Amino acid sequence: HHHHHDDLTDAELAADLAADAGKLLLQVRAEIGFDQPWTLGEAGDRQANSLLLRRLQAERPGDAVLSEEAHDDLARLKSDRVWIIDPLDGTREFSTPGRDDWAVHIALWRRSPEITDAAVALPARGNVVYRTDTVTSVPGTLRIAVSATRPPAVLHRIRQTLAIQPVSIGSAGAKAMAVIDGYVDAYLHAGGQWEWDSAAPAGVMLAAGMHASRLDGSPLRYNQLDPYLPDLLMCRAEVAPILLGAIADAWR
Ligand SMILES: Nc1ncnc2c1ncn2[C@@H]1O[C@H](COP(=O)(O)O)[C@@H](O)[C@H]1O
Ligand SMILES: [Mg+2]
Ligand SMILES: [Mg+2]
Ligand SMILES: [Mg+2]
Repeated sequence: HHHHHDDLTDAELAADLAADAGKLLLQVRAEIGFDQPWTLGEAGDRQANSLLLRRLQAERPGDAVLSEEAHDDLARLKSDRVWIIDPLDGTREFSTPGRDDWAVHIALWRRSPEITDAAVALPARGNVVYRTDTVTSVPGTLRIAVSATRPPAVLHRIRQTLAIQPVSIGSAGAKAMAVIDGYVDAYLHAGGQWEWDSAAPAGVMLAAGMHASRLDGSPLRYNQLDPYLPDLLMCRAEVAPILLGAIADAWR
């Protein structure tokens, strides 16, 4: 009794869901294997989604769910609590032998509005789970994580004035966690993305006392009618002014 103020907290549930989906994805990878990457990716997406939706209905039956892998009935627009999930982020990388740059994203949005609780699993990295309740708090040259598939064109403009080495990595979750780890200084994206790509990484980023915003510096906004959310900057706080400034100056 009195577990907090099964019965998990929202953050504990986010972490457990991310880990559980992580393990299932690892099982799918081992069972289906890499002969047909399309088949492997589809199975991972579908099975992880099924697990997550089943558990969210069982354990949070009153909460809305927005998932990449399910139809969106928009009931969430009237809810005060919405899980925003990417059952497998970096499906491409998951489907490729030896790649560890893929993730599970589990975010809870609560009306106010904020991502209040979140977890990001990197299942191939020992199924590590970064979570909002346990994550902790000028360089002459910047390492910036960018998509290994569709890197943002805006990076080329800012590189005229800032010394930057782009670090190509798959998955939004993997790139955001690379910022937390200190493997890169920043993660920059533009050109398109969805709420579930950034919601859990943003929640973790902000809980770590780091910076997460749109490229124009405005807050990342979630549970919108159109869950397209095309650009982001996630980085150490001190680096934010430098990069947001360069982005802004690119429009001069
Ligand atoms: N230009 C884009 N438009 C829509 N979604 C994207 C775009 N670039 C990346 N994403 C998505 O963002 C996530 C991370 O992609 P990446 O960083 O390319 O591995 C994946 O779910 C991608 O499908
Ligand atoms: Mg996708
Ligand atoms: Mg996905
Ligand atoms: Mg994704």
